[PDB]
Amino acid sequence: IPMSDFVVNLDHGDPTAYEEYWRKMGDRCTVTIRGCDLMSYFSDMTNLCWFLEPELEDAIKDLHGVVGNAATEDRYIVVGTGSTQLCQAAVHALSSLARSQPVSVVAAAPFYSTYVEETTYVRSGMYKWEGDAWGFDKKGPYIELVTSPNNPDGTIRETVVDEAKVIHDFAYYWPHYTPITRRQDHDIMLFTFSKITGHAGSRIGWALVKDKEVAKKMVEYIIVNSIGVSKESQVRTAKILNVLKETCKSESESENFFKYGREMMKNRWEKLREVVKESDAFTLPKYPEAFCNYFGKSLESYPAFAWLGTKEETDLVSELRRHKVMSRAGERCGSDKKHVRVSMLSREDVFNVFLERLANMK
Amino acid sequence: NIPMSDFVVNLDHGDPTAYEEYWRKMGDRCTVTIRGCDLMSYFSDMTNLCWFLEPELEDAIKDLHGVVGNAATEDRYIVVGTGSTQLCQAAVHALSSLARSQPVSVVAAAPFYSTYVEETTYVRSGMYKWEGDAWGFDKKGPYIELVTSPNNPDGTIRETVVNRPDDDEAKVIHDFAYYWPHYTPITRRQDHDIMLFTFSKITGHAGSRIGWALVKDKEVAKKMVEYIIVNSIGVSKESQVRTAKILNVLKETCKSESESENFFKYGREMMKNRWEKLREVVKESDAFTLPKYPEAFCNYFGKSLESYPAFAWLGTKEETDLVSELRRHKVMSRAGERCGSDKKHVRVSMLSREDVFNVFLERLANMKL
Ligand SMILES: Cc1ncc(COP(=O)(O)O)c(CN)c1O
Ligand SMILES: Cc1ncc(COP(=O)(O)O)c(CN)c1O
Repeated sequence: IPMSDFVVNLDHGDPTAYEEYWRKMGDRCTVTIRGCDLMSYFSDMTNLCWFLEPELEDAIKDLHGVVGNAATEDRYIVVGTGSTQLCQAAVHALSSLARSQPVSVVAAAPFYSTYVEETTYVRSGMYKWEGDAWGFDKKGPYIELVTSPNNPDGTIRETVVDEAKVIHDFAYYWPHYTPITRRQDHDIMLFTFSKITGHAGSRIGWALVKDKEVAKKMVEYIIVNSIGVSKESQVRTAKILNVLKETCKSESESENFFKYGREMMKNRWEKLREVVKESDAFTLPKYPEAFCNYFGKSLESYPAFAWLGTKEETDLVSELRRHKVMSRAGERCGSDKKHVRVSMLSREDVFNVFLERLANMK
Repeated sequence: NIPMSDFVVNLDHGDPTAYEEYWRKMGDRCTVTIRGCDLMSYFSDMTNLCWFLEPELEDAIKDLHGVVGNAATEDRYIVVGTGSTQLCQAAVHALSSLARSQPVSVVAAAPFYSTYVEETTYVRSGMYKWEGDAWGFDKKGPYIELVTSPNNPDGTIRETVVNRPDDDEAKVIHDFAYYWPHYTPITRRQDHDIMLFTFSKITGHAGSRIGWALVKDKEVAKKMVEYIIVNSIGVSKESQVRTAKILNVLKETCKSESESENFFKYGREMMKNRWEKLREVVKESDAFTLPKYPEAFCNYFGKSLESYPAFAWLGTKEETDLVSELRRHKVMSRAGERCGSDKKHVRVSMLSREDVFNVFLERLANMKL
């Protein structure tokens, strides 16, 4: 079997890039759970989010503290089974408190394809996905989704359209990906564990929510949806997240996660960048340089996804399938046939194989 | 310093803390160890229809049913979900999806599991409508029937009740969350189209958030899976690995003839002890009723024996709101009106800690007196 017939799967952003890193960290990352632990449905009935584990709460807030990307004071924390359940909890919670329904849900194009799935699959009478925000005019209550750094195109975003409301999805707003220009302080701020460290099968995200009443409804949603979130997932995320925090007080460019992650993304993007340059069809986006409060230097953005473009009237997702490279169709993301989103967080060898095949075609 | 007369006894939720002592005394053999680089990927197994299902856990489920003998696992799919809670919704969603017209009606024989009302109501879906009590139901069209046996709240063994053909557009979901030897005799190896189980209610590990569905129709199975994908991109990996570990111990325990090692013996002995106690109180009390449960032959234990369900369905001949009366004694339970019954019953959980159970018995004897 040649590495011409091997399918390189860069459609999903399964973040496996980070595995060797975590392997190396050895015995301190380990989580030990005994037969009788984590048995109860409840964590703490004193918290608005009663199914959130204290060690995890502390870890989340400590971590936004050391990095300085989001405000965690005077606001409620809600955990979900990935940020996926969290964005839907928020949409359901904000829809519940709107004067009237359906509430229009929009996001600037190109947007995170999954959003169209999340807002469409249960055929709920509470909210209606209304496509691109730029092209959104419609009256009545709406919710805007703002992914920054964006998915697919990695751009830094702000809103674009008075009681209607907004959700900020800052899943990729970490120092290894983009500079920390500012400590965010918005009404609803969504984060995901999978994207910081690569632990995607842990299924953990969190929401920082200012409005007390929105936090309450997100919670109710989750309780009816899954009665909360895996305790052991939460205890594990805590340990890894704590280790990541101890890692920040290190000079080692192989211990310090954010200086490990960032170098890797730089190395990966500089490589992809050669390939694209010495090629006649392709186009990557241009990323402004910006000062980083965390790193204390002025540096470039290296997004988890490459928005791969074509200048010629090709149907770019299909061409890549033909060379055994799965990508995410641009049409899926409110773009056009000339664009693909390719994951930049795969393993070394897969990424290389991907570059190799990107060179070896017309 | 707070008198025990101020202690609230919460028998409303069914938090199964009864089983902690047992798992503690099992010690290290139960421990689960997970290293920094484990379980990182979204995917478990791209071969399986449910690609987010950990093989260690598929094996455990299949093994456990193999041994207990309560459900058929052959020639069908296994869909893991975050609790049985996510799985029933996935099922109603899947069967509705595959229906000739929507909304599909969703009914359940009363008394029924209250949380069903919220689960098929909270997102105001176009695909299905909650139609309440299945008894005498004949709204013409596609319908799903929920059959929970042993039932919640009343412990009853159940079969479908709306049994018009409505041909092939009559669908059924079986919730066998309490069909285990420590609660009820295993009279038949269940072989229905959709069978749900929850890890919570076997061993008490409720915060693990683990249930599974045994699904015959692939088209339904694939739809449950797609619902879970969008809903939550699968189920916590470490939850799955930890559920498999303890399930496996549970299984090892089954050959043990020690009354205190063997889960189902211990489990059963605990339930019995508690129902005997509660039954004494209701007997000597003046105003209380309790359901009668037939004796039946258990294929697992090989003996004819009683059910001791996880919930007590407490009633009153008297004309009072029983949920209110218990509320005045700092005993919380689940309103019978919430389960499609009347003010004269409430559901109380038999699965609390030993001390809490006892304070409730103490209080129960002191009632109306
Ligand atoms: C914009 C965006 N939102 C959310 C998700 C992550 O959701 P989860 O943590 O539920 O996997 C991703 C990919 N990890 C994403 O790119
Ligand atoms: C009938 C019934 N079904 C399902 C649930 C189990 O749900 P979960 O998977 O959320 O523990 C329960 C609570 N044990 C129940 O009583």
